[PDB]
Amino acid sequence: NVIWSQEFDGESLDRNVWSYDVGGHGFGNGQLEFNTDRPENAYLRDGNLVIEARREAYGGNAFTSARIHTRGRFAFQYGDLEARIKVPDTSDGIWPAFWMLGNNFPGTVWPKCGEADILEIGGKDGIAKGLQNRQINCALHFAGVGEQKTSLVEWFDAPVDLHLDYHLYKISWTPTHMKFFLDGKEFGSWDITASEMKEYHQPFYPILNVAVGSWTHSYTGLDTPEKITATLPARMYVDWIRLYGHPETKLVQN
Ligand SMILES: [Ca+2]
Ligand SMILES: [Ca+2]
Repeated sequence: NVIWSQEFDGESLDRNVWSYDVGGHGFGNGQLEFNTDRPENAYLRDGNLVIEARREAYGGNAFTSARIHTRGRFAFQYGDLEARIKVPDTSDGIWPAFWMLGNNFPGTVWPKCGEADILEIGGKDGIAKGLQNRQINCALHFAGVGEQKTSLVEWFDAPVDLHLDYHLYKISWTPTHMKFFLDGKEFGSWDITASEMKEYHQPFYPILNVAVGSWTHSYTGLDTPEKITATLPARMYVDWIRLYGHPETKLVQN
């Protein structure tokens, strides 16, 4: 029961749904890319959203990409949100993500707003073990007991090379759980009923981005332009994002 979707069929990204996060300040992870609002980094073509990371001097950084979200235009609480994505070869450097934030961000500060990562790929462990094209994770980031940052992470070694084709990346979100799926199969699950997880019973909005690098202590382990070996340009193809409604779903389209 699709009740909301972006099919990415047009010639340009719909600014009446999408907003750009612009900057090269590192986004609290020591990221190297400058996320721009230009057509070179986010464009539509052949029924796809393309987010393109490039090795390119821009704004004082050595890479450009894009980070887009629907805050203010689309949010929901409970439902199945799924995206058909072909990720780029991450081959040491590239850090794509499909994730969500609570709809009270940024007024409510992170992570009290709550966060759910549906797909992340390109981690340091994946690099260390030669599983760059296979190892993924989902995650919950929130204010736990005593209102302090808590992180729950579930890793999964995918069976096939994910950058070779489109796959379906989904969250199933109910009043009791958040579950995460690859091609219909569950690889993560958490109960969200506990007193410290009330942040996960409000509307959330989706985010899509392709980051380049991080601090060494952060996701990729690769903190300088010279340590980025990945094939650039790197393109993430999104065929669509669809919300399958539940009885309890609330839609926010203001
Ligand atoms: Ca499409
Ligand atoms: Ca909490």
